[PDB]
Amino acid sequence: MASLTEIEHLVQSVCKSYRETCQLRLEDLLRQRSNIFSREEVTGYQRKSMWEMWERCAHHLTEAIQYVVEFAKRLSGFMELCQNDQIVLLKAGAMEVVLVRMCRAYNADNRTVFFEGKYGGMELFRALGCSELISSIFDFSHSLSALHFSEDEIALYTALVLINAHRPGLQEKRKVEQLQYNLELAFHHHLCKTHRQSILAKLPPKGKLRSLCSQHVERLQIFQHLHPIVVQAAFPPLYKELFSKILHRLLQE
Ligand SMILES: N#Cc1cc2c(cc1C(F)(C(F)(F)F)C(F)(F)F)CC[C@H]1N(C(=O)[C@H]3CC[C@H](C(=O)O)CC3)CC[C@@]21S(=O)(=O)c1ccc(F)cc1
Repeated sequence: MASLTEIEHLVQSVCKSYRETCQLRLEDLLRQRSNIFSREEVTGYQRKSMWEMWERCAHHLTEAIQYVVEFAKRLSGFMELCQNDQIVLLKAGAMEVVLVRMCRAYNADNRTVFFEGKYGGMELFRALGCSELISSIFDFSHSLSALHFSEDEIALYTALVLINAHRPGLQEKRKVEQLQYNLELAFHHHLCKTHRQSILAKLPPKGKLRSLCSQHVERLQIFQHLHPIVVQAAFPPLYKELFSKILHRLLQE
């Protein structure tokens, strides 16, 4: 099954689907690299209350997950799967996809990330009381930056992050296995064609993305225990559903 011309067609539709569902244009993120938060602005973020910062971050994460849901809906084969499998894949992989896409908003030259209009370092997020998780996320973005990914490479890699046939809870394992295999062929074909197969050994282990998501859920549980009414009243419904239905509505649309 699937010939060379069909593999190349898959590469291009995956790249198109990714281009259409990016929250931020890479050119826009690059043109803003000089717009950095001043010492006073950083101090203002640090002085914000823990709950205020958590709410802002969960709001920005919910917006980014919404673009990832749209990427999945445009991904060839995803809407053909059953609703249980579409939801199992989004619950386990949407945050992993946001974690990979985030490297585009990262600047390795000064170790800053784009956040609310400007670039700021790790210290911008000190009010979260997450410094170990923040460090891991900045290290993961730093390690993806060292690979110099093209946009097409991130498109093929993130499709594979999402279409993972090993996720527990899949009712039609074989249909997801088939789609994962076609996407693997498309990614390796594109790497072979562009002389970029050397990145294969340098891609992060799958346990690394799993560990970052687990840490996110653990720090959220700590925060929700101390501020349960804040989570209930001011956190986005889609965020609580994924990390603490909305997904069923987004997938029907
Ligand atoms: N709620 C949140 C939350 C939200 C986000 C991240 C982490 C968390 C946590 F939770 C954590 F770490 F636990 F996961 C944190 F840190 F707050 F605790 C990392 C990805 C980031 N992000 C992006 O950089 C986007 C991704 C999509 C991309 C595109 O589609 O083009 C544009 C850039 C989405 C939200 C955002 S953020 O900007 O609020 C931000 C927050 C902390 C940080 F260390 C760096 C950035």
